[PDB]
Amino acid sequence: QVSTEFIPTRIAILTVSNRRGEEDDTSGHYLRDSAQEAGHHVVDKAIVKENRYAIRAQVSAWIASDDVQVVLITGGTGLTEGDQAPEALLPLFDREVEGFGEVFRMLSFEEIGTSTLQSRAVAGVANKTLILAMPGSTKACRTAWENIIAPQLDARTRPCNFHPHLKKGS
Amino acid sequence: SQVSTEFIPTRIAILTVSNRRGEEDDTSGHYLRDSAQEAGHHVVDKAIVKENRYAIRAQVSAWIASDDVQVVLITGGTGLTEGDQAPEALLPLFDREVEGFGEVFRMLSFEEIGTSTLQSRAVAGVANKTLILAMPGSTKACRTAWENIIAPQLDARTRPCNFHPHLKKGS
Repeated sequence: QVSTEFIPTRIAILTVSNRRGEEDDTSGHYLRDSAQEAGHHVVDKAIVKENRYAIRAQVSAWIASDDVQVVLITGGTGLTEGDQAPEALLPLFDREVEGFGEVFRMLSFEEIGTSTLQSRAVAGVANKTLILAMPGSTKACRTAWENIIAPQLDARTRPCNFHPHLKKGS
Repeated sequence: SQVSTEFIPTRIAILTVSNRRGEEDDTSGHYLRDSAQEAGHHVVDKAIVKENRYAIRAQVSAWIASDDVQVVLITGGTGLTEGDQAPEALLPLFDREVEGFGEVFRMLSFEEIGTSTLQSRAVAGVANKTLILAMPGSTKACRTAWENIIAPQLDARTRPCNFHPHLKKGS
């Protein structure tokens, strides 16, 4: 249930962008730096285009892996044709974690108001791999990381958190 | 529409879904590989995975997204128990279902093996212009599917129409 100690988790980070490469992947860099600073282990990282098959390929590999416990995705949750992260990912879930999108939208409403409507953040679990998909904006990633994700990936957080139920290595 | 005068090879990946069988035991996958090669197609990849939806999704997703794989042939895991996961793995990955494959296969199978046909759930779909055909683990079932359904539809010469015009173009 609740650990006396912090327990590093193994995290993979996906950026979904048509144009950004590693050089200007500001949100992916933020997430990687923030995860490492908190003491987690970023075991893999990729950037893919706004393509549902590319996303499914990379996320399916991490879902099936022995080592990846958490997947963070940034980008592709918007409302236009090319935004495909929810379309890609929802079919891969065993269960949806409805609380992630809801709390994210609640906290975002406070920070950016009605613009919260323009994103479709979503989370789920597949093969005991937690999948968290958030907007491409670094500001959004910060809100999600600081206020939702980091707390829930800390095995000490009360009354409960993800740790006990993440995929065991092996 | 669209019929070719010449045979045009397709690029095929073959998946066997089995807990126990390794390559030496893999009669159906060998059958599909050999039949595809004999017909002139190129088998560009082959894998064996356990009866695990995630392993199936990882491999089939890689092939869907690939530049080269136009057709995925899967054998195994279409039965009616808890451990058979091929349809459950695959259906969520499809853009569209190819309803005629399962239906024609079941017609042919009922004639061949009778009511035992009910014990399998053959299914096909397309994803990213990649044709995915999932058939039972038995070699007899693979022969019936290949000879009477799949080979003709993968032959660009087949009238009145076939898959060729619409499979994923190479880069």
